[PDB]
Amino acid sequence: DPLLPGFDYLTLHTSAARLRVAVKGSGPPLLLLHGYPQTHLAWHRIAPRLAEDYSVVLADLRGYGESRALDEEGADYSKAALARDQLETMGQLGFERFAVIGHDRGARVGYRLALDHPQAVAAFVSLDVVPILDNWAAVNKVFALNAYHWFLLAQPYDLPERLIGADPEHFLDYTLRRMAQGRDIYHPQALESYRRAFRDPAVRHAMCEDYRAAVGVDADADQADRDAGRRLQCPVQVLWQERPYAAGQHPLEIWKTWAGQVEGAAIGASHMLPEDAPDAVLEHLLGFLASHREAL
Amino acid sequence: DPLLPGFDYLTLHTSAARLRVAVKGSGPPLLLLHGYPQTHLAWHRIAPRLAEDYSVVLADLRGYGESRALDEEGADYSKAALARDQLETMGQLGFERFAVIGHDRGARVGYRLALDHPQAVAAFVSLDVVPILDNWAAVNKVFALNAYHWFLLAQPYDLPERLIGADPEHFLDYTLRRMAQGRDIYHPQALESYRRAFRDPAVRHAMCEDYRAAVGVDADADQADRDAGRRLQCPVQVLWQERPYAAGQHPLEIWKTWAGQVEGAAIGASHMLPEDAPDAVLEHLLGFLASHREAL
Ligand SMILES: [Cl-]
Ligand SMILES: [Cl-]
Repeated sequence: DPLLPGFDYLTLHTSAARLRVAVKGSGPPLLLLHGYPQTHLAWHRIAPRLAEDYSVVLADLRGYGESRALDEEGADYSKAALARDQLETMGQLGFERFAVIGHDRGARVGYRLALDHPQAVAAFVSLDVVPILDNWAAVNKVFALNAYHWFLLAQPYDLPERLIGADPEHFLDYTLRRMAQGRDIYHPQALESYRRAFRDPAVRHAMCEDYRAAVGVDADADQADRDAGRRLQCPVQVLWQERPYAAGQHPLEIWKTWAGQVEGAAIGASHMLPEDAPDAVLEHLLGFLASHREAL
Repeated sequence: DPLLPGFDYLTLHTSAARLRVAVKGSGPPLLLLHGYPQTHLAWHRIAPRLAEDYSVVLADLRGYGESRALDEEGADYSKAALARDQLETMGQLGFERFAVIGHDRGARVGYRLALDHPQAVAAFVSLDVVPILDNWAAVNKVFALNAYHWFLLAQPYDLPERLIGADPEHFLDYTLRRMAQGRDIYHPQALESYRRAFRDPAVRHAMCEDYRAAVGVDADADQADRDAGRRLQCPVQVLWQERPYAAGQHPLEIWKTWAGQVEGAAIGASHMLPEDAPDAVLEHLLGFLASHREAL
């Protein structure tokens, strides 16, 4: 089967970025946002099916893949900035209000977009992500061992850039295998795209900047919303990895503290839901989008 | 001033290691144990003064500096194994019972030695270290950011070896500056010795193995002692960095849960007490050793 058949590849010029986007379909708009260390190609098992019924927009996050900040010295890689990129992207394409489906860092862009710009987000789906404020509250020995890179990549410039940049393909391949729990989920051609992006020192730097923002400004934004009692205003679906969750850490429970309309389900796969469990994800997504068709 | 004037450099052949040792003095024996990413030369501002009144033994920990495990494929780098190296070292030199002064990883060797072999340890001094069990209980977001390397270096073989090995001098120099809080504390000739050790891939691997053991077997040993109610049997002194401590985390408080005879003081310096605050350390050490002369 070919990758993203019928998708039209665009480069959008926005106020602060040059963004790679791929689009297909007609009907209500959906924006799909990948995570780390990937690109929009992570959606290749999901996006074709959705494009049969919806307007589907796939984007590389600022700094990832083929998307770049225009300021290559000191750009803002906070989730708030990347959320504004999404508003500009969808606006240019003709959409002022749209559903957002995110995985990993893209879910973090997505919920920040929903909180900051509730008029723009019709529905939100998180694939195996809860807000960073909740993650930081969960840090203990096992968390920090499991997610050591959250701490490495957030160290001050240029410590992690120097380490991860020495043998970029080794580190990329190690990371993808680990995130997949050793499962054979990566299409060899999607892999080459992830590899080429990671060989670019600007991409690696942007990734570090994402992780620095997660520690700092992104967490501060989440706290300000929590302080204000601000919640997502749209229907929310969370699809999470089947694993044990400590008290207070179950993703459905967490999302119910951030939104009044929440549903979800466990999926028996790795964290890499788009590539590992696309049929299960599709079944849940299609049902959610159909059930909230009025919201769209 | 010359480095370690009058110290006699030896290589000891023990059951499991070839150990670099430097000795000077006469009288009651003291064993001084450096930490990461250093060698016995870290004691150069302290050991000469002590050798005026005591038998002073400086050792490179197994795998650090010029000390090596005989098994270079699968050696044991647990604190228990390095504690046995100390028993063999001091025994070969003519001492069955001795005081131990440790800094950083060497304090961790030291307290494990005192717990496992209480008949051998007359007195114990910890420079800015508490037991690893207590450290792990303290892990939160800020701990993991500050001490990110505790999590990096404990990742499975050969992830951290690959990262830290790419540009060893960059990583060593970064780490030393950070641990010193930017203070100009490293004698340029001691530095060259730390650098040469870190350029050896076997040393870097042994360091990773230390950090892996800290997560695993070392913590398990501490828990077994806590479960058994086993405490250090000798007088203990702890000299700690002056900084705020959360409830339960003050080093004097912690050591009092591990030993019935504890004293200590705060020192206004970085974590690198031997090099940063040698006069303050000496004043406290000399008074402690003199006050417990009978124990010796
Ligand atoms: Cl994530
Ligand atoms: Cl330590």
